[PDB]
Amino acid sequence: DTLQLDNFLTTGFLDIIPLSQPLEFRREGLQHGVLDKLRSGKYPQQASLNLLRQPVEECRKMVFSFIQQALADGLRNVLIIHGKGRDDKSHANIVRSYVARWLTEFDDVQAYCTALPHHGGSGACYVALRK
Repeated sequence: DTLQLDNFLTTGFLDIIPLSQPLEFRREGLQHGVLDKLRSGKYPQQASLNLLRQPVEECRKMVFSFIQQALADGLRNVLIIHGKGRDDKSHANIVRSYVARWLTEFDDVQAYCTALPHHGGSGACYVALRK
């Protein structure tokens, strides 16, 4: 069910991430190789989610639906594109901050981190997904 009544992603009391802080998250108890999955992973177009100029509620529906889809298709890593902001309260950084929280709310998300520049750099993040 990518029915939105099942959308457990939360809003409110957003913990805004400063522009000087990258996106990084790693669950305890992962296998030795998981993090190289982030770096040396394959990110084709269908493994990526483009959130540029999407309102926050639309981002919440897309991320939920996209991660459900990616898991159903056996994707082990995905790219999320939120964009680069000019200040902490710009839309891109608000989106980035919500994406940071939402990814930790999925049981099957192992880790994430800021992308390399050839995958959008500080405007995107790599996400490791449990197979």
